[PDB]
Order: sequence, then structure tokens, then C-alpha cells
Amino acid sequence: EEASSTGRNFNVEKINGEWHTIILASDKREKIEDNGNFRLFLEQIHVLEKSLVLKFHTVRDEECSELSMVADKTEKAGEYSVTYDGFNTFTIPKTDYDNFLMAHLINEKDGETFQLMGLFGREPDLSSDIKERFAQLCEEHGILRENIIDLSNANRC
Ligand SMILES: COc1nccnc1CC(C)C
Ligand SMILES: [Cl-]
Repeated sequence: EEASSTGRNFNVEKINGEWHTIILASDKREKIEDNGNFRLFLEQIHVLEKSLVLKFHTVRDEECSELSMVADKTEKAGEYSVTYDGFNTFTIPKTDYDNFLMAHLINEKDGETFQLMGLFGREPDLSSDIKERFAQLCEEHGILRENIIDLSNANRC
């Protein structure tokens, strides 16, 4: 079964646990390139009553830096907000809970904005078919494939 965080049948408890960043995509590519602040490697999602605790790490000169963020539910069901390199809101347009999770995030900083999309997997990689479904979701948001970066061979410290 699959669901969207904005959907009626969404079960947030089921996204709790281990996750890995498989692919990141953005209409401002610099944000996810080397040293971009959004080149984030997810490790875990802890589901709480009204928030999600996100554990990530970034990498600089082959050195891993841990970071934790708390995302709070907003007034729209399935949407969360979090302060990080600006103000962010995000939703999960599609997840099957057991294998993949696709997220769409809007960042706003210094009066600007950009879209960030992410494909996260329970294991350190996902099938080529799920990677293709993710490229199609990115296309529905106006994000070109050339702005989609597979990080499955760069997600372990
Ligand atoms: C694009 O998705 C994201 N990107 C950066 C930070 N958080 C998210 C939300 C996910 C982890 C649910
Ligand atoms: Cl489509």
C-alpha cells in the first residue's frame, strides 16, 4: 500500500525508524552539490505526537558532521515545518513505508525560495524502478533530471 502524508489514510507511525538518503533533487542545484547545505544524509526519523525528529549528517572533506532537526506539524495535515538554513515546510507525497519515502520541501531564505525533493530508502539503496518513479515525481514539480543527484554511493561515513 502507498500513501501521501496529506492523504486521509496516512499512518505517520509507519515512517518511524531507519532511513537513508538515496537521491536528492532541486531546482537550485547548488544547494545539493558538494558543500551545499541541503546535501543531507538521513539516518533516522523519530515520530512524536506533533513532530518528527530528523537525524542527518553532512560531509565536508570526507568528514561527517551530525545534525538533528525537529520538524513541527503545521496547520495543514501532512505538512511539517523546520528552521534550517532558512524556513522550510515539507510534505511526503509518496511512501510505501517499507522501502521508500519521497518528500517535497520548500525552503525560503533571504526573501528567496527553492524546491528540494528527496528519495529516502530503508536500505542504503533502492531499485532502479523506484528511482525512475522518483524522477517522474520530480518532473511533475518542474525539476529536470539533470538537477537530480543519486547519492547512493556517497551515503555512508
Ligand atoms: C526533501 O525532504 C527533506 N529534505 C531535507 C530535510 N528534510 C526533509 C524531509 C524528509 C526527511 C521527510
Ligand atoms: Cl507523471
